[PDB]
Amino acid sequence: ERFPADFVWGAATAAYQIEGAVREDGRGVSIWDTFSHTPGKIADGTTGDVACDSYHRYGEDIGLLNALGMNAYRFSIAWPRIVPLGAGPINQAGLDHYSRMVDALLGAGLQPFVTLYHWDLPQPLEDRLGWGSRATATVFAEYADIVVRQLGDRVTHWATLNEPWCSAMLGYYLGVHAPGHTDLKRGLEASHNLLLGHGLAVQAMRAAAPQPLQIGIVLNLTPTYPASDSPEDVAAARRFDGFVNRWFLDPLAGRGYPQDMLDYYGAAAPQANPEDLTQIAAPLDWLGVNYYERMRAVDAPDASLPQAQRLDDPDLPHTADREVYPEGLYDILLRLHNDYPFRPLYITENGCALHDEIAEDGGIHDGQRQAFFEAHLAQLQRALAAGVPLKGYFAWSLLDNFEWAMGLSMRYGICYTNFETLERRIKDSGYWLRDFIAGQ
Repeated sequence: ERFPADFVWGAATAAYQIEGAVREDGRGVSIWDTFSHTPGKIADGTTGDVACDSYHRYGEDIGLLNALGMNAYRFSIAWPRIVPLGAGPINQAGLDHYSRMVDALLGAGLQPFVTLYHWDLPQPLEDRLGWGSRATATVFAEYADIVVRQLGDRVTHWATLNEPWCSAMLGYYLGVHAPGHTDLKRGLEASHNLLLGHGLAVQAMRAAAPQPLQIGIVLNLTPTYPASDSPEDVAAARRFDGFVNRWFLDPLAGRGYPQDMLDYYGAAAPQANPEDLTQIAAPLDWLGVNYYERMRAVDAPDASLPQAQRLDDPDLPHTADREVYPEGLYDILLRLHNDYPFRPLYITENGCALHDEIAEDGGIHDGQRQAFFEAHLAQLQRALAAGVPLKGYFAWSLLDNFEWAMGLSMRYGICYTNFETLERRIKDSGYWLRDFIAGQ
């Protein structure tokens, strides 16, 4: 029942989801500014123009982290504030802002865990094909160099990318995220250039750092299970597992792209010369796992690639947007520990969305979210007992925020955000986490 004494306990956010202040202090335009201002792309007509106003109110966010007794904060730096043209001169005012914020976090006893790329690509780079162009990978590494030079005296733990599968597949193939393209070949090309950017950035950061850094990447991983043992359903599960998980894990581990997926994608697969694969496999100091859900797969030959459909289980709990399956967290961690070389591991996101409301008493009675945390934390204890080298846990999210294509309508916070007044309030599940952590 006890976690290690030095375990990292945090909450996580991303810059475009919380900051607002989209035109302040020289910030450039990102693909998400363009996309959210495009009619019909966001479910509720909202944008990130204001969001939680955390560019101005980060002190309130620090107050919440302190009230919860956390010891770390995972947040992202907005590339458009640092290099507004994507490739070009730096904006010193952007770096100064994050320097102050880091000092405020350290002054409060909170370790910063910084994500460099959490989806807010500068629009000028997208005008030159975005992640469809190798040049974007090069200039991403330049941005990483710039930020580490100025903040790496104080921040040791850095992640290059958050969820490249989403950036590539939701942004360039399925069209539901920015920039909103709908082309498989472009999505797979983007996946390669994201991984190449990661590898180039790791090398650049190590050369630029004023002290040794602990560099990782953050992947969303979905444990996949066949709905039956038929050859068709087992193959569907392998395809889905390749599509989401192995496509990214294998090249990072020095194993190339998985051959079964290369065969399946055929001519749409990217051209990956061996020089690139060597860069992609740059050694990492940790891996971040974002865990939300499993996939129970059935063969779906008429469906779109990867021709696998989810088989809902109505007997399991559901949140506002997902099925709850805590045991999948144990399964995926054991798989990583046994089958892949990455260690140590952090859970860089885990959380749930509910239709939260303020009750008459003023609290938010989010019992399902409390139960969600309790069940997932129990699975971490099981993983630790099996020898998995897990070093921390970050709840998604510190506060309700702009949840991408769902807008302000999907509340994932442990703190409730009133989007009209910008007041934050701790939900009951946040008080449960506070008290659980204090007991550790």
